[PDB]
Amino acid sequence: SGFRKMAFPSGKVEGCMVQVTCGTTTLNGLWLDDVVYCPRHVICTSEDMLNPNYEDLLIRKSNHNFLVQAGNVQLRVIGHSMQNCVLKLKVDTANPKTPKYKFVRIQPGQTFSVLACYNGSPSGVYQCAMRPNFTIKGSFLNGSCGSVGFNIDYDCVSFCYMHHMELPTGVHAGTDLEGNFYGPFVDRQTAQAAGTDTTITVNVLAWLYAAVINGDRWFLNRFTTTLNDFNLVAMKYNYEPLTQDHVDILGPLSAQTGIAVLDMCASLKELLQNGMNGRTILGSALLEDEFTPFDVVRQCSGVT
Amino acid sequence: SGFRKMAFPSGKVEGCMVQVTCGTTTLNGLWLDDVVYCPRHVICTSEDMLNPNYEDLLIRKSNHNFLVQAGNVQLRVIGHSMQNCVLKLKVDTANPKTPKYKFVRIQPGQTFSVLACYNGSPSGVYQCAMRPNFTIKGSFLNGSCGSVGFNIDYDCVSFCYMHHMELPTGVHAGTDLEGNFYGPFVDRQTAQAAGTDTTITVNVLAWLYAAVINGDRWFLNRFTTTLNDFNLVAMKYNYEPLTQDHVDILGPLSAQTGIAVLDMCASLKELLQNGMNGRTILGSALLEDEFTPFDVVRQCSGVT
Ligand SMILES: OC[C@H]1CN(Cc2ccccc2)CCO1
Ligand SMILES: OC[C@H]1CN(Cc2ccccc2)CCO1
Repeated sequence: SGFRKMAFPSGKVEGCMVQVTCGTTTLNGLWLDDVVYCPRHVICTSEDMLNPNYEDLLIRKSNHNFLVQAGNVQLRVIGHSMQNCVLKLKVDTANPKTPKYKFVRIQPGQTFSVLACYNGSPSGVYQCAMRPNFTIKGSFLNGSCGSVGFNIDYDCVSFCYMHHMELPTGVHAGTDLEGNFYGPFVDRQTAQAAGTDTTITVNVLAWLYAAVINGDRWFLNRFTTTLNDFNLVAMKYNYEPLTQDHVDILGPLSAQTGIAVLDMCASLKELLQNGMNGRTILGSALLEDEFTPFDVVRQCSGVT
Repeated sequence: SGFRKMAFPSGKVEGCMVQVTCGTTTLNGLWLDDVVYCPRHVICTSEDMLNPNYEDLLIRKSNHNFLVQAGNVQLRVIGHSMQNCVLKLKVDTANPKTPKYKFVRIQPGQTFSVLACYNGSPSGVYQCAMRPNFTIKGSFLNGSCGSVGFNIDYDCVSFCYMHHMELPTGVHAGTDLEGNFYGPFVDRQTAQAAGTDTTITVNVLAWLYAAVINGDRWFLNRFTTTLNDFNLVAMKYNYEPLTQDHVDILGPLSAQTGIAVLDMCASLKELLQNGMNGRTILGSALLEDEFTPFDVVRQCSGVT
């Protein structure tokens, strides 16, 4: 019993982290097979960052300008290319610790673990969600760029995120491993405002199921509702709309607890309208939205 | 910027986890050099667990009764001994992935990462505190016993916890790596009640400092207090007493933010007395006590 915000074991990703230096900028790279992936802004002076022309900046750069260090050994760069907002540095040595991996672009609401790194060295691991506004609420200091987000299915690391940017509001923006930003953000030091940070409704419902499973039941009410009625209340409270897709995904949690999804929706509705009245659920005073239904099933079933 | 509940990178500990089977009981072992450490209750039938005599149960056990598997390879057990509530199984092979390590007994309030394992396989990592009542609020299903708690100082893993028990209240109890329980708990399926789960005051103060550092300042008040006045309020709210030792440990956070410790104490006092009035601090609706001052400095400074 018990329910924790839990990251994937990070060992398989620790084995992939390298330091990338271009001139006076150092940040993190991901070393998979004989390619090192890093944010293209590695080539920028924080002066360049105001209005960078990356193609023009790149002309000035050779393989030998990219310094790649894995532990305290230097990798030989034998090629470099730009793909969207990432550089791929071809190195002469395949990473001997390359795990099975995929690059996936996740959807808003999906959770992943971040291995926070400085100078190619891991400092910590935490669990995130891609916010509905395509930001993440990370913990990232200068030098943390190229830190990656990932899921693990058994022995396969799915890389979903690379850290690029802190917005003036101190929330975070980055790319998939093809170098495409999540949301409308660009790798430029300019005014970039995030949209509404709404709550991931399907994730809240999953975590209410996790609470019931773990004995926290005080909030279960006598009511039910409809998707349309619930969605009216959701919108009023900056909750994302619940679809029949979300209801389907919650099916297994509904099955295990015998609480119909629409009943749990009506319980959520009363919590929104009545508040927590100073009570907690799974040791939280607010409704947690950084567990997916898959996450709740995984942790409640003990998947390795 | 940003502040996350962050575990240590778990790779160094993933490399230490093995499966231990005695008869029909399987749980986790820690393989360091040529010794595998596991909970002694591995030798119990859940029938034995009601009133086990471990010394008498152990007489019935030989080296060959302990089945140790690291990946899908079996280790040869060439010796076994009981030390307090753990078994040490001597194996014929030194773990080639043994990191530099120490066994430390932590104090209540100290934080550590848990690598949750089933069948010797890692499922997740999360950050804990040893509660003032010597319990932890973990996430542990059947098969998770022998999962360990640890801190990392650069390249040295300090093992502080091994999981043994869930109390009837669904909180967790375990040992240091010498097999000595934290708190008054025993490895027996009997009524064992925890004491008061009080808040770790020094940790709350550290996390209020982390909030200020990260731009959350709405709660900073115009007041100060004394250790004695603050402690009167602390006791009333099931907060642990603050000592001059705690004030000293917060010195660096006081220095960086220019907020005297006793001023931050008076801010905490008003939050206890007035509540959060529906506001959040670092995205929490309650006062977080699972970051130490050391943790706040580490994460706010980017230690690897
Ligand atoms: O009123 C309805 C809710 C959901 N929101 C949709 C939304 C979708 C994507 C990203 C941000 C926001 C708007 C604001 O509040
Ligand atoms: O009234 C004072 C506070 C602190 N408590 C001390 C305490 C110390 C250790 C373990 C549990 C509890 C008692 C209860 O509330």
